[PDB]
Amino acid sequence: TGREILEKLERREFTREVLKEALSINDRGFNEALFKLADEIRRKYVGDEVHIRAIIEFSNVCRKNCLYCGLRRDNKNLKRYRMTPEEIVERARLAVQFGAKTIVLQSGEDPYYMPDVISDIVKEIKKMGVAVTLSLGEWPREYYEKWKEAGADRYLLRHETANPVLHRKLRPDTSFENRLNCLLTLKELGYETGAGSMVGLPGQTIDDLVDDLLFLKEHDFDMVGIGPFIPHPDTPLANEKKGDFTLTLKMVALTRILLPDSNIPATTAMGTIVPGGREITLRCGANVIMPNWTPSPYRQLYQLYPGKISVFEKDTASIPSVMKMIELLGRKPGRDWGGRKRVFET
Ligand SMILES: C[C@H](CCC(=O)NCCC[N+](C)(C)CCCS(=O)(=O)[O-])[C@H]1CC[C@H]2[C@@H]3[C@H](O)C[C@@H]4C[C@H](O)CC[C@]4(C)[C@H]3C[C@H](O)[C@]12C
Ligand SMILES: C[C@H](CCC(=O)NCCC[N+](C)(C)CCCS(=O)(=O)[O-])[C@H]1CC[C@H]2[C@@H]3[C@H](O)C[C@@H]4C[C@H](O)CC[C@]4(C)[C@H]3C[C@H](O)[C@]12C
Ligand SMILES: Nc1ncnc2c1ncn2[C@@H]1O[C@H](CSCC[C@H](N)C(=O)O)[C@@H](O)[C@H]1O
Ligand SMILES: CC1(C)S[C@](C)(C(=O)O)N[C@@H]1C(=O)O
Ligand SMILES: [Cl-]
Ligand SMILES: [Se]
Repeated sequence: TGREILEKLERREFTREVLKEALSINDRGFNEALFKLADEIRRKYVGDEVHIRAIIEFSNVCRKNCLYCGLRRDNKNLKRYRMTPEEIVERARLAVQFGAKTIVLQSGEDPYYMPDVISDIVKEIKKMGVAVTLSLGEWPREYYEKWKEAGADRYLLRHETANPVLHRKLRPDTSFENRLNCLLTLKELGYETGAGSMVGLPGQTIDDLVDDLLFLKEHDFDMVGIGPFIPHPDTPLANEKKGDFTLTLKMVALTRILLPDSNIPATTAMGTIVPGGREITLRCGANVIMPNWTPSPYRQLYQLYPGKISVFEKDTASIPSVMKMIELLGRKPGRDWGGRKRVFET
């Protein structure tokens, strides 16, 4: 019964069977109660502030060939671009002028910048008195150390899938063991570390999703980014099914219940599969939003998946838009950098 599962969730009995049953039950009443629980846990632990992370997708060059990704190296039907360091720093300054208190630098795994151009950019942005988050993929420990010395605060590296067999198949350049090692290194070096996963990957099962939740709980990540898999037409997975919004929303809600003091975004992928999907997610456990701050003409070239929102409006629309969103949700903008505020418990 759904009631018994909520009760166990409420009492923090986070066993594999409780999580599987939560993900397996499709009853509307159960789902709504689950979302309300997550919403309330969010409010009690991390409050009503929604933290804004302005993302600059500074290069769509990638050396890897992940099967799901539109930036995979085998995709010749994409115009590749690189922003200059000056462009990236000045675009970050514009976001800070617009009120962003974290700048996210995201790219394909593009060797050109690595490690020293990144270090130089990070130092320049840190002079602006904001947090800097990097999401550059897998690199040597030395690179991650140089970027931490340069001033980077956080690093996003979704674990993608905690099933090693499926991980290797979908990411043939690498492995779950390497992904995990990178995440452990980043934690050791003192980054706030973000993990997370896609929901609805071809071949991924409900038990796989459970394992993603247990993985997250085990490592106590500061941030958890979750969204659906969205097939991209220029990839091997073009004809596979998109991930289900509701199932993905349940993964966000359970992540909040399991990691009550974590930072959890309402991802752009949630708002791509369903109109208004970010706003729903912010009411089901999420507390972070990541407006796209990539300038034209590059913005439209950063297509990890199609339909990726926020492309036809002026490239300065997204920060204002998310501030309006936060108000109409009855929430507040973050006042500080929105680092994790751990609540130590039993
Ligand atoms: C807005 C709609 C429809 C509400 C509605 O239209 N219900 C009929 C009228 C109710 N009113 C009280 C306005 C008047 C009643 C007098 S009347 O004369 O109209 O019958 C309601 C119906 C189900 C609600 C979601 C679920 O909970 C799950 C979840 C819980 C979180 O915590 C917050 C997020 C989320 C997604 C909820 C959001 C929102 O809240 C929903 C969509
Ligand atoms: C960038 C330009 C020119 C002046 C400038 O370069 N301004 C730097 C401000 C730096 N900060 C954001 C750190 C100030 C924080 C002050 S505060 O008192 O908010 O703490 C200034 C002039 C008017 C400013 C907008 C309006 O105001 C309305 C609105 C307020 C929200 O709030 C943030 C978003 C928004 C759209 C603003 C963005 C930006 O800012 C604008 C465009
Ligand atoms: N087709 C697709 N559908 C939904 N999410 C996708 C996707 N392709 C990629 N992503 C997501 O995009 C995220 C950032 S990719 C850019 C950063 C870095 N190259 C990296 O791989 O970490 C990935 O972690 C993955 O979860
Ligand atoms: C490119 C991503 C999948 S990674 C990020 C920023 C996150 O979850 O941290 N959300 C993005 C999106 O949903 O488009
Ligand atoms: Cl961040
Ligand atoms: Se690493």
